[PDB]
Amino acid sequence: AFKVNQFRKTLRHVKNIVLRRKNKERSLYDLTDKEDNVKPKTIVFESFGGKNYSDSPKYIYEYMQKYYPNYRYIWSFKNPDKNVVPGSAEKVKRNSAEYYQAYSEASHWVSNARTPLYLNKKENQTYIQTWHGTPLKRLANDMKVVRMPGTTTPKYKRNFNRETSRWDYLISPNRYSTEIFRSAFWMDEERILEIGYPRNDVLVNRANDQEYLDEIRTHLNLPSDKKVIMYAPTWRDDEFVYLFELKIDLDNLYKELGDDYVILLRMHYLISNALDLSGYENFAIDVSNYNDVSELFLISDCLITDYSSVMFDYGILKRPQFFFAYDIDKYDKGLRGFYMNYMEDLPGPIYTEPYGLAKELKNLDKVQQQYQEKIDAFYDRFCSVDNGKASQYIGDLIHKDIKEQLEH
Amino acid sequence: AFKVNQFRKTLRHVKNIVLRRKNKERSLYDLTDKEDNVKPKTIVFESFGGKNYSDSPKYIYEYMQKYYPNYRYIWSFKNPDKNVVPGSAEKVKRNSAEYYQAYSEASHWVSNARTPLYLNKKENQTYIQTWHGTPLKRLANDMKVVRMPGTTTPKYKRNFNRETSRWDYLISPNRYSTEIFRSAFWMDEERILEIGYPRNDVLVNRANDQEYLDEIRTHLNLPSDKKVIMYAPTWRDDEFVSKGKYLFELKIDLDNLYKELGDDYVILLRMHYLISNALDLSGYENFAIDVSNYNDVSELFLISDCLITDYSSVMFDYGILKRPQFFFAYDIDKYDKGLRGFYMNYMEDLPGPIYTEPYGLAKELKNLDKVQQQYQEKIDAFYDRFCSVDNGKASQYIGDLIHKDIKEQLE
Amino acid sequence: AFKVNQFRKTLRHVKNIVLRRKNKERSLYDLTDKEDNVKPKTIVFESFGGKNYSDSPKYIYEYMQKYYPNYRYIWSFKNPDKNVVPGSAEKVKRNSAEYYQAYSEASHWVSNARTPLYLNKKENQTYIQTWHGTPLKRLANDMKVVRMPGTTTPKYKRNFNRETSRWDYLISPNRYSTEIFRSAFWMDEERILEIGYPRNDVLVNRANDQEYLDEIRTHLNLPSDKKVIMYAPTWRDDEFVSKGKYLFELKIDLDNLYKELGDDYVILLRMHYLISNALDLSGYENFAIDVSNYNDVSELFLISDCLITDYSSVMFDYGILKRPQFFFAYDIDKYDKGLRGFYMNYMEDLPGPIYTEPYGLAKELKNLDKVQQQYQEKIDAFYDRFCSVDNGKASQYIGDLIHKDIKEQLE
Amino acid sequence: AFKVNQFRKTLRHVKNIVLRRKNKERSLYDLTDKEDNVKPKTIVFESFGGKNYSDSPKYIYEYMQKYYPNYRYIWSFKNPDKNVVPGSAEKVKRNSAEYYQAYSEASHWVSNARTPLYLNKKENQTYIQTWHGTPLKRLANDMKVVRMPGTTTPKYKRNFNRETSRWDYLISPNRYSTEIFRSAFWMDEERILEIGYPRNDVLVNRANDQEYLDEIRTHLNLPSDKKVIMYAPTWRDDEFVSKGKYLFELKIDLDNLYKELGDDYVILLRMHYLISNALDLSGYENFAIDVSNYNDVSELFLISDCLITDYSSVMFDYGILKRPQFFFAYDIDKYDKGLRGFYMNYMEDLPGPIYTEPYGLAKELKNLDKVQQQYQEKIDAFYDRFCSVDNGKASQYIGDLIHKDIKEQLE
Ligand SMILES: [Cl-]
Ligand SMILES: [Cl-]
Ligand SMILES: [Cl-]
Ligand SMILES: [Cl-]
Ligand SMILES: [Cl-]
Ligand SMILES: [Cl-]
Ligand SMILES: [Cl-]
Ligand SMILES: [Cl-]
Ligand SMILES: [Cl-]
Ligand SMILES: [Cl-]
Ligand SMILES: [Cl-]
Ligand SMILES: [Cl-]
Ligand SMILES: [Cl-]
Ligand SMILES: [Cl-]
Ligand SMILES: [Cl-]
Ligand SMILES: [Cl-]
Ligand SMILES: [Cl-]
Ligand SMILES: [Cl-]
Ligand SMILES: [Cl-]
Ligand SMILES: [Cl-]
Ligand SMILES: [Cl-]
Ligand SMILES: [Cl-]
Ligand SMILES: [Cl-]
Ligand SMILES: [Cl-]
Ligand SMILES: [Cl-]
Ligand SMILES: [Cl-]
Repeated sequence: AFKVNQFRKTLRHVKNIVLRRKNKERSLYDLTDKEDNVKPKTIVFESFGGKNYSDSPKYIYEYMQKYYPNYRYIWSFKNPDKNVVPGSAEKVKRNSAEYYQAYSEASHWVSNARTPLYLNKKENQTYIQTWHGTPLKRLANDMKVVRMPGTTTPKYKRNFNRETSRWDYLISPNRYSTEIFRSAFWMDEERILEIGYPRNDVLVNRANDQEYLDEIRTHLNLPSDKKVIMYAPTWRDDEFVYLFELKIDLDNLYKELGDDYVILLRMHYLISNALDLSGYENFAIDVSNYNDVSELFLISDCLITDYSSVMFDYGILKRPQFFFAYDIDKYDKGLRGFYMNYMEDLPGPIYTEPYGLAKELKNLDKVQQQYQEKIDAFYDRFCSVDNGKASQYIGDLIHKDIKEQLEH
Repeated sequence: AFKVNQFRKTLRHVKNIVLRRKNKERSLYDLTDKEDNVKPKTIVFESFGGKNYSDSPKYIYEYMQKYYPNYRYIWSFKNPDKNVVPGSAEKVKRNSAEYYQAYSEASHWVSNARTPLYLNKKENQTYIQTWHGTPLKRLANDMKVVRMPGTTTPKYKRNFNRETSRWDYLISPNRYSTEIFRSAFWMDEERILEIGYPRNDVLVNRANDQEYLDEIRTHLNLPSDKKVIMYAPTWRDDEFVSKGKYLFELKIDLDNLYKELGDDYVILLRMHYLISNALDLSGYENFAIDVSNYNDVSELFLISDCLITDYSSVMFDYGILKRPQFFFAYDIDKYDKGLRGFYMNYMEDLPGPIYTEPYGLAKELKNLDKVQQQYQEKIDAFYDRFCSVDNGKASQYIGDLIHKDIKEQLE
Repeated sequence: AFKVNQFRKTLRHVKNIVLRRKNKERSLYDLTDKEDNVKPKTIVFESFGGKNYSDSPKYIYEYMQKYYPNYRYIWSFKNPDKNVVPGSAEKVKRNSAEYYQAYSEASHWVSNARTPLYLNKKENQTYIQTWHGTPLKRLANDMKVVRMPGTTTPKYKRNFNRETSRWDYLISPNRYSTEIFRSAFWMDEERILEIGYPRNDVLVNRANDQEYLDEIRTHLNLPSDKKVIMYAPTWRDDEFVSKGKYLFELKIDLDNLYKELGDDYVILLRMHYLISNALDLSGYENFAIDVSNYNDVSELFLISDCLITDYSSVMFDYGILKRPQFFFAYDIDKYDKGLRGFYMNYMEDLPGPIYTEPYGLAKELKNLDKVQQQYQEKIDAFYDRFCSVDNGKASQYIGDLIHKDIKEQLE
Repeated sequence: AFKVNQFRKTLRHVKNIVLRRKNKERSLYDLTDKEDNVKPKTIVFESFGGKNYSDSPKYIYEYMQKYYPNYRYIWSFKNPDKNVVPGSAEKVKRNSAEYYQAYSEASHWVSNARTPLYLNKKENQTYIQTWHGTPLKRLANDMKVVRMPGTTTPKYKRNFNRETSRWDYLISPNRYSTEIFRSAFWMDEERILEIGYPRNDVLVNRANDQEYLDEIRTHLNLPSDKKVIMYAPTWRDDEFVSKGKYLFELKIDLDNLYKELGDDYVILLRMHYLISNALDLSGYENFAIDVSNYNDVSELFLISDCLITDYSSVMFDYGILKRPQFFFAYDIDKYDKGLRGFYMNYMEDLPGPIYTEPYGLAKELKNLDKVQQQYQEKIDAFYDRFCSVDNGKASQYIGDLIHKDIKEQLE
């Protein structure tokens, strides 16, 4: 009856304690984690590996505060002090003793991204994976190569699969996605919940509430008379080398669109602190660090992107979208590296140059009519499922889970 | 579920290993010892905590070598390279990696003294305890005080009890000892084997093997025409003085003995090791022979014409030969006056005279025939009580038990 | 790069953390206890190992509260929520994180009994020992035997020796105590402050404060016209029986006392706590009051017209008042015939008569003044020998000593 | 008192011991490996990771046997029982106690391929790397990508680089390989020994020893009146199918070759091991001889009138003989088209023609003498650029270097 796994965790924990390693917190938790540590009314939330108080976990958590305020709520953050969380939740810092206590104790884990494999998901706890968008580029199991530092394509997939098996529930936005998850994530369909993303709830429920639209606008200090264009290009390793002004030509957009529009730039953080918008105030508004992207969609009159899954979220609003695929050349030529037919059925025009994009923008209603058919077809395939009830569904499922647990 | 006893062991072993402690061998052993390390045909032996190749475990071993070569024999010593073992047995050194293996693998343990409590006797293993004498002085449970340093009487007894509980079998010499052992050792009688001491088999089987008697006599350069007195006093603490550089001459007075008996007798001094290498026998050569470091005490009984002792369990072993015995209790005052710190009534029923002074003793030794005649009935009765059990078949009974035990296992 | 002493502490703490041992608070403390933790203006107090807010630590503290309000005062108790401390002090529970902090952080330890060896008295810190009374019974080095379960006299003295070696200051009531301490506690005279007990201050400064005497008196609900006997016998194992449910009545004879003195006197019974809550005093209301739980014993002396005791260090305290004492040694024969297990000559030089029967004692009490006269000579001798030192200034001496120590550190 | 790295090893060894891992041999070695263990006259040989007794290390060893019979020579093998070693050397099995002793003790390591990074090449030891051939395919540093399971292109390169930094000496066959090694292996020219390969010594010294050419031939049961063609295609992943049971007959068309070359030739097939056990040479007996398992590839060369190959560094060894070579690249079009995945221009500067179909190859073979003359100019250029550096004295150079090293070390 020699417990060989126990013996390994002890050696490791002793090594950590003695060498003064920071992982001592982790090895202790690993030694001592029992099924018995779990309390049914403790729930943990984490989004994007602990960077933010945001999207789907945020809305799940906000719904649960309104209707079930007596459970113990915990949020996990890389830096708790820099994140404001409303309500009763306590914040824990990643990799701190309280972090491990929290995950050891919680009966439910809620998140939208992968959680670390050194955390143990007991048969005793329920891991709810919201994920973070309808896939466009291939991922997980569906990938061909991944020359990603430190890891082989197989060892990376081995690991991804290890994580997904721990997923008890996995939220889905659309049939297309479920079909994809089933393959890509190794998921059994039983475990999939095609209920839409909680983070898209506002896109259905609050799209007309003007007092709310007007709050979002003045918090960003937007001009009262101008329409809002949002630009959210994906990150490209290519363009890293003071950055060369955006490809989309701000100078030109200003001359072309300044009298009618303000444009919201949503860049990667690294592009955001290189961007110098002197000369563009009241026209070009850095919005990279804004906490809630769903609120940005709500106040946005059209959306420019290239190859991001945000197009599917935003498409719920049936507003116009443009695709500035300036580098579409480089991206594989006849790119089947995407799950869907990009050159054909997206809700808007593909421009490879920004100058004709600008003119087109000059009159939105023409575009809205011209791609109405294409917009609707897109709404019907990818958005024909968001009720606006998604936070309620998870929220209620968790409640009902933890009642059965407070009984036998 | 968390296995806490293992975790404690693991921590202990890590500590010893990092700190360069000698007991790392012990903690590795303790950590990994499983009921599965045990091989039925492996048998360990030690006597007197590994001082000797000797006593009852010696004779159990030499029996099994003759009729049971097939098995794996191990002997444990403090210093293996200083001990000669006949036959096939391997010899491990105490506290060494091989010592713990041996004790981990063995299905039988055979010894005559207490084995350490840090060794684990598994439900899997049979611990056979021969012990080492019919008791005279009250031991273990029956003691009243043990002002032994660092330890209290309760804790010393607690430890002794932990030990005897591990004894699967316990050898007994006579009904007297069985009663005593049942009490002092906390023994179940089911577990006591009244068979005699394997180490006293030769006192039954060989008293008259003249050629065997003579090997012994010549090994000790004993002069041919002389009778043989053995003197074996227990150790007295009162007597230790001066770093033990020089001891006052023995109270039995060798000088007087040489004058009185020097022509007819030779005298073998069996002393404690401290007295022995302090003894100066200059001027008593071929009369007084130090025999303290002699391997086999039984062999010395066989060639002895009488025994002189005071308070030792040896009187009980020698009693088998029915020869004369003298009790030189010079210090009997000191010993409590009318002391019942002795299981038997020392004052009434020993097989011989109590002499508090050595000169009367010497005169008596002049005529040995007269002493035999004089105390024959006291000798005969002492034989009937404490020595009427040895068939000289004890070594045999134990060996056959071991062999029968391991046959069952081999299925 | 890793020291062995830390590695040992480190392993122990892992053990306690994972095993959920309650000593986890202690292994953590043993780990992080650095000389740098010491805040010069922090002081800890504890009397009788934290049973109480009382005795000499209490008075050292009350004096410092008045004259040095701005230090961090900490009191340690077994059960802090059942203790009432006046002033600015915060209180900690034994063996809690705060307990260990306080002791790590303090520049000064103040107490009247041995404090645990797992606490670390660093070079940095000053440990002031007040002890708790002039010895009558032999203690520490001076005891001959200590048959106290689980330990040995040598290991008990070793440990006691360890504790006193950490006492930077030791208070002394008299030269007799000093001379005894220099031997019994392995102390240098250089470390003894012969200044008297802080707890005794009130006996010197307040015996004539009638308002104070009135508080104490009306607090106990004592009759107004009646004088006051106090009775405080030492504990005796010989008398504990029946799980302690019902005791045999006091050998002093309350009935007789009640008949003989019940109109002139009231008697305060100060008994061991086990005896106190077994005594049924029904029938003696307003005559014999149980006073065994009273917080403060010096106050009980102040209002007492005489003391009745037997073998107790209290006689040396009460003696400051130069009042009649009596000594009801009813078992005085049991106590060793000519027992020199006392430092003083009990049979002779004590302040009052020895009575073995209660009844002569009763008659004697009838007229206190006559007793004060007969023994005025002896009371004076006793006051000269044991009580002459008390300035009423003891708490001042300690409080100012501490104050002078922390002014230096403040650089 | 305890250093950090020793702790890490210590704990790793605990894990191996308790958990009965085979790697315990290794963890012990890591703990006990001291710069002191080294014995100046102990020298250790391994070739191709221990699969063989063979190429350069063999010849370095055979030379030092003849001339320095009095050193401790050790050879390392995966399975020592299956390898015959001439002379005095003792054998060791990889990952055994003896194996780790050998590398710890040796003042010199001789090898022809990467040795494991868990072995400690001390500042005390000299690690001579001969490697195993002039490159054609890019290696190490110069590889662009390597999607080879279990490792990443950067991790692969770090590990490789870690290993070559351990090389004190590295043998080069030619300047060409030197300009290459310098980059691919991160070498300092100071450490490269351009002497030629010892395995190629016989290519110079014995190309005429008929008694010797004959022994090889009569070992292989080769016909008397027939010339020898050798074929040595590199392994190709593509061609392995169906569990590797039945292969598709060689692309070279053996039936054709028989018809064409039979009455004058015999063809030595040197394939991958996996192909050798798949080839059914039934009915080609005495024409096509499987030579895949033959221990010495240079003996194979010495007796060959020409060599058919495709992409292999053996063309550079054969080149020393200035004999005709053919390049049967039936899949040259698969290989990158115009691939510079090669360090030389294949299409241009090799010593024979490139054929893509085997039928012209065969016709050409029919008249060796026309080919030798028609291509002499190319064969001589090849020999100059790649083969003009072997004096036949490489083995003696490396032997004499080791010797010089260990005369000094002897002090
Ligand atoms: Cl709960
Ligand atoms: Cl923080
Ligand atoms: Cl975004
Ligand atoms: Cl463990
Ligand atoms: Cl076996
Ligand atoms: Cl030895
Ligand atoms: Cl031997
Ligand atoms: Cl003598
Ligand atoms: Cl003996
Ligand atoms: Cl270090
Ligand atoms: Cl140290
Ligand atoms: Cl502890
Ligand atoms: Cl301070
Ligand atoms: Cl102050
Ligand atoms: Cl409390
Ligand atoms: Cl105390
Ligand atoms: Cl201390
Ligand atoms: Cl006292
Ligand atoms: Cl103690
Ligand atoms: Cl005095
Ligand atoms: Cl009473
Ligand atoms: Cl290892
Ligand atoms: Cl050497
Ligand atoms: Cl082998
Ligand atoms: Cl190395
Ligand atoms: Cl070249």
